[PDB]
Amino acid sequence: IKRSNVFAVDSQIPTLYMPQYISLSGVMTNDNQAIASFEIRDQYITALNHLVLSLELPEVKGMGRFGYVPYVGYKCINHVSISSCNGVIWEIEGEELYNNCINNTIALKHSGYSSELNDISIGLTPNDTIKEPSTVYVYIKTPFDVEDTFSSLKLSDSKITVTVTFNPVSDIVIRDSSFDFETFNKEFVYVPELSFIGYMVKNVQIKPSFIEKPRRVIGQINQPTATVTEVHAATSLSVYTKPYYGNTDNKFISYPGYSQDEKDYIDAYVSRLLDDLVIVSDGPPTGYPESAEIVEVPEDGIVSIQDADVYVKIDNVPDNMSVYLHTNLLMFGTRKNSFIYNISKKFSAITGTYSDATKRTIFAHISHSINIIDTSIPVSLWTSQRNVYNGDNRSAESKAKDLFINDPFIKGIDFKNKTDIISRLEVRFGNDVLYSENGPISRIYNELLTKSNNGTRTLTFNFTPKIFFRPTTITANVSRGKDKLSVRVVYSTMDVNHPIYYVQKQLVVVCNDLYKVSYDQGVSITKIM
Amino acid sequence: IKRSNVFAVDSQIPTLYMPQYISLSGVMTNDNQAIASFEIRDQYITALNHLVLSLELPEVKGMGRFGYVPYVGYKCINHVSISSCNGVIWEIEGEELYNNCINNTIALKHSGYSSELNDISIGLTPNDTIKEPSTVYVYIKTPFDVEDTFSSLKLSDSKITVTVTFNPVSDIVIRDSSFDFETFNKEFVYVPELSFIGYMVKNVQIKPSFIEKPRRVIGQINQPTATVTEVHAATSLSVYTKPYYGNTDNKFISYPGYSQDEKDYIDAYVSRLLDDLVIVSDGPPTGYPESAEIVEVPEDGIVSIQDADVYVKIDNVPDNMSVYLHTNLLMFGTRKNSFIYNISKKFSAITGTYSDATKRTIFAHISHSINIIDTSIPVSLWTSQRNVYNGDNRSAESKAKDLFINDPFIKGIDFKNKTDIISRLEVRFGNDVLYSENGPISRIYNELLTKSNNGTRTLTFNFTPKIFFRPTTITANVSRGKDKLSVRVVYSTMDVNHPIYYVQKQLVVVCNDLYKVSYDQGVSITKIM
Amino acid sequence: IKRSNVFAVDSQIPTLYMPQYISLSGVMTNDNQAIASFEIRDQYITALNHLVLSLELPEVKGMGRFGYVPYVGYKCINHVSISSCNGVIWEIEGEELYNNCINNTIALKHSGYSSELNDISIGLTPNDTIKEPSTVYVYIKTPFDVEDTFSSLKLSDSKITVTVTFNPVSDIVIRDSSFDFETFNKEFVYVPELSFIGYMVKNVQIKPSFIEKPRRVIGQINQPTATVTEVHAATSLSVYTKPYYGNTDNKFISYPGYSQDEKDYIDAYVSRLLDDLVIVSDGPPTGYPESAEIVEVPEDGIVSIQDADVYVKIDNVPDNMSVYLHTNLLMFGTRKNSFIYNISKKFSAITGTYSDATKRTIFAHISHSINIIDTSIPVSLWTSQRNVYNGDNRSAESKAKDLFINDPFIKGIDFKNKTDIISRLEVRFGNDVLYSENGPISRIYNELLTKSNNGTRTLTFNFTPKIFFRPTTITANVSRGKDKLSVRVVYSTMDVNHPIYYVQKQLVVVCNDLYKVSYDQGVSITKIM
Repeated sequence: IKRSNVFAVDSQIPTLYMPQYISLSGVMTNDNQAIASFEIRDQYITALNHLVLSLELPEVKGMGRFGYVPYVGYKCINHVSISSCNGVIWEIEGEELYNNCINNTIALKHSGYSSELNDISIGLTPNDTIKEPSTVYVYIKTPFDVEDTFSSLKLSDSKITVTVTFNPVSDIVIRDSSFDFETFNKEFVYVPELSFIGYMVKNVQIKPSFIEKPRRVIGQINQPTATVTEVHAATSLSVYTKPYYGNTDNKFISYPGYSQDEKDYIDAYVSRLLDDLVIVSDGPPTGYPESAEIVEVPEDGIVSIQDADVYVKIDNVPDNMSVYLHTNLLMFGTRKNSFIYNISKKFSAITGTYSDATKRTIFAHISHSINIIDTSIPVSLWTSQRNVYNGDNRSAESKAKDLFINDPFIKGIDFKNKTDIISRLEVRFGNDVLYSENGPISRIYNELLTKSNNGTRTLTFNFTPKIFFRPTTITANVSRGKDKLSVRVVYSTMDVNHPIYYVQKQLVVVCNDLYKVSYDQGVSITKIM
Repeated sequence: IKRSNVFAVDSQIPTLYMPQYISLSGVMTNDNQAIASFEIRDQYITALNHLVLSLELPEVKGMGRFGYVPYVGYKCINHVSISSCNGVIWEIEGEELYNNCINNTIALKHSGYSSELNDISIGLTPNDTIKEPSTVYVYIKTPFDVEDTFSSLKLSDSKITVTVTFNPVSDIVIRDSSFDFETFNKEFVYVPELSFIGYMVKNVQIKPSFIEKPRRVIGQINQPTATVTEVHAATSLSVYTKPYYGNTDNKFISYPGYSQDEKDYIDAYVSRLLDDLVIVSDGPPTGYPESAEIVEVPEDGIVSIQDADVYVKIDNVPDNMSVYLHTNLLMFGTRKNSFIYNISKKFSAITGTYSDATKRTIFAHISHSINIIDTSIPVSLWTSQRNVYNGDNRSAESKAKDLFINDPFIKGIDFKNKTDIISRLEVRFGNDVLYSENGPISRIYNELLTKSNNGTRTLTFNFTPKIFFRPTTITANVSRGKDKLSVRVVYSTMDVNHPIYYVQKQLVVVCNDLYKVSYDQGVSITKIM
Repeated sequence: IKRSNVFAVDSQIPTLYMPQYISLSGVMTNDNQAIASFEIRDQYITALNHLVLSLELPEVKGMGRFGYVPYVGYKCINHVSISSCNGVIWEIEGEELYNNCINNTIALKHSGYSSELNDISIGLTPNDTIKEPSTVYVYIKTPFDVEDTFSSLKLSDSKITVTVTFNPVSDIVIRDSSFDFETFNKEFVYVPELSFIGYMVKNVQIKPSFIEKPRRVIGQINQPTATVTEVHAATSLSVYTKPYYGNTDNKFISYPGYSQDEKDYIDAYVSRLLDDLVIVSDGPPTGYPESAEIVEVPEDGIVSIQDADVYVKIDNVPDNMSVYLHTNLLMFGTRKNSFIYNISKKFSAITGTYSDATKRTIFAHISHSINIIDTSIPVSLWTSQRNVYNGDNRSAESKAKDLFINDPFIKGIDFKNKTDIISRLEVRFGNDVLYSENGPISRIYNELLTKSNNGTRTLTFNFTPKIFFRPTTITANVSRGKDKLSVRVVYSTMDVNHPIYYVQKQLVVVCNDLYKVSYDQGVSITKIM
């Protein structure tokens, strides 16, 4: 019995090298999209990987409510490209980069995720500081990071250029109307610095490698189809939907800030609704539109709103004041005398205590049925032409606290991507059906295999180890016409009298193509056919 | 100096294959245990792994309090078996499957763990919907998943059958007496679908492999011994205890629902006790049994309960009402005039405010010594024959809110498996002592080595990589009689006047046997001797 | 096309061995530092790894406030050494051991991290039990654990000695002045037990290996320099700063106990300040020093404190009482009529309700600007000679609740190591500059590469797999004088009128040297040159 020794190893002497952390400042150029270019030319840098982008956010002064989106560093990136003299080596969109890093909690934390950055801070005077200057770090994960020095990008005596395109500053900022965003936008400038790990290698022996480069296709607005052409060697395919808020002003009622659970979203929304829902006043409350229906709460504390009973009990109400309930705070309906969507009927029990000192109701326990979709409705959709009612019956004070939100990486139709609006998915390679499903079993598989919490519907064709094998791909057959991937979905049917029915959707299809990387005459890549 | 190249690899071309996600519907057969069978016969399916079971839970309508246990998908599974024409290939119990997946947070989340499923929802009218229809996904982790395609189950032109046995629906449901469980049970049916990843391989070269199959032995009620016979090649051995609630009605006072921390359990329990503990009333409170001792709280706010001082201060008590304290809410004792277990004496400070509108006391800060064992006591044990007192002096209203809980995967004597009731463990291989310990150092080691939070006392005999080596086992010596593993424990001594002393216990011993998998004449396994 | 089989393996038969868990009691010897020695001499133990130290903490009785620091098991360890007959094989400081385990959440949990151990418990009578006896487990991670049996420490027929030096018990205890620490210290004794996994190997074939041993250098108080000499083969270098609280009594105002988030620290601090900040009294509040400035809150609820407006609104104040605000609770300043640091001016809105029953103010919402540095100020620094004011104007009651905290593993100048006090870092190998940076990009890299949340500024020179290659090092050139590593930093500039400016700092430099491990004539190590 010849036995393999599992208590000792014969240590290999590795290639002689020395690593170094290297920072570079960029050249910035500019609706004038901001672009940073970083030039890497150094004869003693043989390979590199682990790119990190530094961004200095400035001091924010003035009046209004201002905050940064979570993961602001990732969300300010529109596009990243690595090139040489022979053309582009590897590139990615900001959405797909953020997708690839969504499971790296450390990287997400470094890119800007804290109370200081992401709470909605309030400025009271034109000289009040709303945010202090800060620095975020964006880990640009590339295929050259999977196996450390084995997968690194070798600079075969070539000059490597890294180009970063930035999103407009309105994408990364949550603000109210009181904040002077025009001035802020005129003054804001991205200040980037690029870091990487370089390797000074002694007598490097270079071999050709393989690289996967994502390619992204967005369908037209509300179409259930998208197609990616010229597919010859794909390792994976993923499909998801994005909301198109272009038909709105991008104003929402609430945003939970640094708290990012579904419960947190719902709590912020309910908190914003309670100030206009239950009113303690001397006589009929004033300052609400004519369409508002404010009723007094009887001695039994129960108000009926057409099949719905709301239980209101407030402590310490003065003897000259009564408790009032808003029975149609937000209303939606497409036909005049049919079903109505009423945000007031989603409450069952409201208790609290009136404060004589601050003249407010401090709410204690609330029983309600608000979900994430309601927190995700845009304010424009409550008052669209299709609504036969006056949708928004809130006070002017609460109307003034709505927030502009322009986050570019939102999936689905809600902030959490919690509702699945795809009820059937079909993929075709050429004309034949490659995959079909009704439930999200492919998303279950993507999450199980990548150990992620925010998976998408994904067909993965590669199950081999990463760089020590050539990746397994679905291969084209141009003779039989199998050279394109077509995706058709069936959207989940929503009620025509729910405002979320009118959020516009786009289908996104991402394809990972296989490329050969060769190192004769500098660095170059060729698409595998 | 010959140096190993650590900056380049020679990529191997792997076996030509194509993966595919495959779903199957089953054949259901039926105290009529429900059994689902899934048949896999497909000539182009060469291998498979990554089994996922889909379960559609129906709409739940009616009155009462209803909820699902956490991880309902895992808890509805009694047994899973994979077979071919030559017999069983691999099988497992539901408890051990859940044990093997306890460290996979993604899988646990997919099997049904959310507020919507696990809050105890309340139905008010016979047409109220308590739960909406939902789908859960149970990842059935098999030994064929450890190394992706290397460890996959090859179908040597054989038909593979997957059989799932389900637990009764009462195991996965938390309910009160007001819910119509008889009708619910008559109507509930499991609707399962089986998914796996199949591989269509071109010219597969098959080699024999090794597989570990768990074998489970449960000792008799309250015996400190269990033995597993016919042990010839075990890779690991684990020991834990389970509570036997068969001598009870399985009713408990509280359950925290979706919150699953120890603090959450304790908070739910204290919340259920406070409504009968402190009473604001006009005169001596009514509606309590004769054995209740309700005393008025003096001006200093301190009530003495035999060496115990409770500090009660309630704000806003009306002038016609007084504050009362329940001094023997739950009581236990075995001898008439000796030590008594009194749930009231476990409180030291109770403060709150009376609400005139809702006629309740809203409690603020509470100081207490309630632990997890108290939340884990069954209501039947408070009123057993051995209790010389009337144990339960609660109001009928609170008595009506007790929950039936029949969770099948509970370990220890509390819901969290927090108390260790094993004070000494001894394992014998044959007649010789193989292992001995007093503290839980083997559980510490199991958690450290498996990177788990819910480890058990485990002897692992294998420290070699998984599939690239033959596993290391403890080998039998039938000549010397070393062919069985005997386990004897010494239980921690509990006080005879604590009700948890009378919870019945079973010892569970799990043994992982090594099997050879061969592929001539289809798939077959043979026990290593 | 020769294809590598990725669906089958040729299983290797490994070395024949049998593992066993082994516990040992020690020999304890003793300002009399406690030292435990464990002797391992057993002919059938061929290798070992995975050391775990058991510690029994006793019952704590008496009066006062008492608690254990988080991770008490790690914090009681001063030094660990593994030796043979040829000298020390491997050793480490307690700080660096805890650093190496900071990312192992399971190990941190096992070493003592729970509400029961880490809440500040209160003893009321001299016989009250503050803490029950408990056992913690400290995983002593060694280089012999990285690759299981491949990296294990082989005992070439040698006797191995493990020696543990313990910190004084005052390092692991958080206490007030009311606790009798002199008696506690006279009675406390460490009771340790050592566990490891031993391997009984049949015909072991031993080969020489490599090991990295940390070496630690602490700079002098407040010097921005430190140097590690005799550096010939280092795999990594890390730099951080520690606070020196020797010029204080180590008393702080608050400690959050088991809650260990920055928000938790701030909340505990604000809670301790509110009792003296806002006072509901009949007339000017009494019991405060003469330097206190207590003003009555006007009808509009706004008090001005030199450019700062505090909004105070308390409900249910009796008609004979008024609301008062402490305008200089904690004050600091170095010049008589210049800038002042006033803890009262860091509040903007204070609301709450007075309780007539308990005669206290129960605070509801608070708006403030307290940060982690304020919670990290020592009480001695408020009343130093450099303060031209009476710094601490709190009541005697709150002064009596300050806690002694002597935690030995604190980094930076705050409890969370959140503020970076290093604005520039330079490393020199010999006289040449090896590395330079202004921001913490090296800490970003350390966290990204080690997947940690508490990284330090680190230069790592090794990117090769751990034990199957010889590690890559930065190599000395004694001819050119490159045989020492010098570190110089520039500290962040703090305001001279902030008390945190006067916390003393030490620079810590840790170097990982490469050693050869050989097994002829027992175990021995030699420093690589």
